[PDB]
Amino acid sequence: WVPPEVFDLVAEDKARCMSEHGTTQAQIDDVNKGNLVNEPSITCYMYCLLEAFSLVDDEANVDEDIMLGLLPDQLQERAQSVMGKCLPTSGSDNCNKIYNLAKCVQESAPDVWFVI
Ligand SMILES: CCCCNS(=O)(=O)c1ccccc1
Ligand code: NA
Repeated sequence: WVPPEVFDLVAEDKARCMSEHGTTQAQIDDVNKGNLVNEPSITCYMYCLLEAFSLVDDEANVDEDIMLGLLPDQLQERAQSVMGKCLPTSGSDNCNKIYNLAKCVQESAPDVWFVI
């Protein structure tokens, strides 16, 4: 559901976050197909990009209002619903907190969790 207008705003941060964490495009494709494992090269990439968009703080606490405001109008109720279930985040470190969030979301509402 991501508009075009994100992808070029995000390009620099996507490239940086991939480089920093060893992330491949194939891993991103895999998450978008609902396949995610607790591998830092992908979990830290998701934290990296959330942080770039100001959607998480230094301990992976989610700014739910900012997150909702980037979703299309017809995804927002369902997104707010799943986030009521899946927040607050918890885990061993920032990457594992986002792994746990992604898992919770994909199990409960699997149109919501898309990774650029
Ligand atoms: C709800 C999905 C969050 C994880 N994906 S994302 O960081 O690429 C992103 C995509 C679109 C809007 C905001 C963040
Ligand atoms: Na890894």
